[PDB]
Amino acid sequence: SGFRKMAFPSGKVEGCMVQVTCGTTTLNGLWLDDTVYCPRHVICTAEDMLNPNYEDLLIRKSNHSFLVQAGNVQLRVIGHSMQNCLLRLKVDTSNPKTPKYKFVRIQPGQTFSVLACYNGSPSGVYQCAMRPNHTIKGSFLNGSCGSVGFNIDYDCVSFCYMHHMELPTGVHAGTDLEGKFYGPFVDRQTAQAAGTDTTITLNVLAWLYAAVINGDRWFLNRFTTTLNDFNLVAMKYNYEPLTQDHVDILGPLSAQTGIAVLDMCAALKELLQNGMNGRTILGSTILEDEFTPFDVVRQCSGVTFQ
Amino acid sequence: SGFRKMAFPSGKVEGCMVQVTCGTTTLNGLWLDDTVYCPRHVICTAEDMLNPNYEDLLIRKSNHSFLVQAGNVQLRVIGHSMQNCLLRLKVDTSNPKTPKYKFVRIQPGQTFSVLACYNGSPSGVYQCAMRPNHTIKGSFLNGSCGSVGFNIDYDCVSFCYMHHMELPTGVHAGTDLEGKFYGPFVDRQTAQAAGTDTTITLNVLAWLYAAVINGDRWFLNRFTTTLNDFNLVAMKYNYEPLTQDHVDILGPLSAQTGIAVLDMCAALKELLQNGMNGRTILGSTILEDEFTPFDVVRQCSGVTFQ
Ligand SMILES: *[C@H](O)[C@H](Cc1ccccc1)NC(=O)[C@H](Cc1ccccc1)NC(=O)/C=C/c1ccccc1
Ligand SMILES: *[C@H](O)[C@H](Cc1ccccc1)NC(=O)[C@H](Cc1ccccc1)NC(=O)/C=C/c1ccccc1
Repeated sequence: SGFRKMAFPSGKVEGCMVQVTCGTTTLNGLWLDDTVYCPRHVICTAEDMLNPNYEDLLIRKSNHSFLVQAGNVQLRVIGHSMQNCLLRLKVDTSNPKTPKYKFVRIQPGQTFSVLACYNGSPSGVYQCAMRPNHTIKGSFLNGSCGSVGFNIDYDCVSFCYMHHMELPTGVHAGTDLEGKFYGPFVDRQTAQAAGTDTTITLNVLAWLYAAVINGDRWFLNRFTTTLNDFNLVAMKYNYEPLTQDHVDILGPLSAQTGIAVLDMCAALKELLQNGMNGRTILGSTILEDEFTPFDVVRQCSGVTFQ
Repeated sequence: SGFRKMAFPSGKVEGCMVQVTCGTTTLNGLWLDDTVYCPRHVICTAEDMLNPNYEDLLIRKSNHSFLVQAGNVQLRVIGHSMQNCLLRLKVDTSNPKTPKYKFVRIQPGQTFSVLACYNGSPSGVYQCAMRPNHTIKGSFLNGSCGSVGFNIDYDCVSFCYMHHMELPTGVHAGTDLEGKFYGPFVDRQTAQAAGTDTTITLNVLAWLYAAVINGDRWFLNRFTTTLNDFNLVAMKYNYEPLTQDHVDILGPLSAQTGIAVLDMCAALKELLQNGMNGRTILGSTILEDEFTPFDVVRQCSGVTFQ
C-alpha cells in the first residue's frame, strides 16, 4: 500500500551523461552510440543571448572547439550538426553503455522522470509532469542545462526532454530530443513568460481512483453528472475540459473500482464546490494532478481494498 | 529554482539487486562482492509466520535450498549465515558491479532514497524519511521485501534500510543492513502497530529556510521565542521538542538567510497557531517535514533570492 511520486530507476540514463564545454560555458550532454546531444546555447556568450544567430555562431566553430568529457576520459569530436535547438556532436567512441532507446515527444499532462545533473555528473532524480502551459515544475540550478527527462518501458529508455532554461516564475522550459521546444519558448534572452496554466483534470480523476484502490471512499457521493455539466464546473475552477477520450482512458480504473467515470466526475464536482473539509486524500490536503492513469496502474495494486 | 522531493540516482544500487527464492517465496536481495543479503522471512511458509523459530527453520536448509538469480544468470550458493533478521548467502561470484559502499543505521528524522524492486528487478525510486515512530511512508506491494534504502556520498553508497513488512496502517517497517529492525517491530505475524508519530520539527524549520532561499518571506514575523516557549507550543501541536543541537544544526541555513533560528521558530509558532490562510509555502498548503537541513543544502542555491 501507500502512494508516492515515483521516478524510474535512473541507471541506464546515468551511463549516458557527459560534460560539454565550449569556451567558458559548461553544461550536460547525452551520449548515445557515437553522438552527444546538448543545448545549442552552449555556444553563446552572455551578450550573444540578447540576439544570437545560431547558424552564424556555429560556422565559426571547429570540431575541436568542443571538449566532451565522459567521467575522467576526454571524447574527441569529429563531426557536428545543429538540429533545431540542439547540437549533435559526433565523437570517436560509441558509448559502451548506450541502452535500447527511443526519442519521443510527450504530450501535456503526461509525466516523466528528470535526472538532474551538473558537470556531467547525475545529482538527483524526481518525477515531473508536462504542464498544459508546456513548462515543468522542476528543481534546477545553473549548470543543469542538458539534464534529460525520460520514461522507461521494459528495458527501452524513451527520452523526452532536455532542459534549456528557467522562466521568470521559476518554472522550467526545454525541448524534445529533436531540439524542438515544448511550448512557444525560444533559446534567446527575451520577455517570454509561462502562459496561464490549467489543472490537469484527467490526472486528478486518476488519483481519486488511486485513493479508492488504496482503501479510501470518503469523497464519493450518490450523484452523477453529464460530461457537459461537469465541464461548466471545470471551467469555473480552472480545470481542463473533460473529453470522451479521457472518459475512455479511465475505463480500466473504473472497472477495477466499480465506480463509473461520470460518478467519479460527480464526486470531483462536489470536491471542487465544497472543499475537503480538513480531510486528506492519500495524505494530501489538495487535489493532486501530476499522476496519470498510467502511473496509477504502474504503482497501485491490481486488487482493490474494498 | 524550485523544490522537489529528490532521490539519489539509483544506478549503483540497481546493479546490486538480485532475486532470492526458497520454496514458493520470491523476494529481492542485495549482492555485494560475494554476498547476498535478504530478509530471513524468505524461509518461512504462511503458517510459519504465526510462530517461527528461525534457528530451527534455517538448520533444515542446505546451501542449495536457495536459488539466487542475477538478471538471467543463476548464482550458486556455497555458504549461509543468519545475522539478526537477515540471511547472508555467500555465492560463487563477486558482483562485478559492487560499488564503494558502507552500512549505516540512520536516525529518526533522516531521509533516504528507496529503490522499490520486484523479482530482483528495480521498478521505481522515491525519497522517504525515517519517521519518529520508526516506520516509513513507502509505496510497496507484495514482492517488494528485500528492496533497499540508501544515501550516496561522492561515489560511496550508504545502505541503510531493507524492507520487511507492511503494518496495518499501511506504513512500512524493516531493518538496517545488519538485520536489526528500526523500531520495536519483529518478523512474525503478531498484533504489532505503528506507535503514535510526531511531526519532525527540525525538518519543518529547514524547509522554511528553503522557502526563504527560494525567494519567499511571507510567513516571517517581528517576534522571537525562547527555546522553552516554543516547545510548549510544539507539544500542543504534536511536534518534536526542539533542542539546542537542532538550533546549532540550523546554523548554516540561518547564516545564508540572515534569519536567526529562534526567529524562524517564532514564525513557525505563528504558522501553527494561525494556519497559512489559503497561502502556500514552496507550492504546499501544509508544513512539510520530510526534508532535512542536509537535503535543503544539497538542493537549494548557495545564494539567497533576497
Ligand atoms: C543552464 O545550465 C542554465 C540553467 C539554469 C539557470 C538558472 C536557474 C535554473 C537553471 N540556464 C541557462 O544558461 C539559461 C540561458 C538562457 C537564457 C535565455 C534563454 C534561453 C537560455 N539561463 C537561464 O535559464 C536563467 C534564467 C533565469 C535565472 C534566474 C532568474 C530568472 C531567470
Ligand atoms: C514481502 O515481499 C511482502 C511485502 C508487502 C506485502 C503486502 C503489502 C506491502 C508489502 N511482505 C511480507 O511477506 C510480509 C510477511 C511478514 C508478515 C508478518 C511479519 C513480518 C513479515 N507480509 C506483509 O508485509 C503483509 C502485511 C499486511 C498486508 C496487507 C494488509 C495488512 C498487513
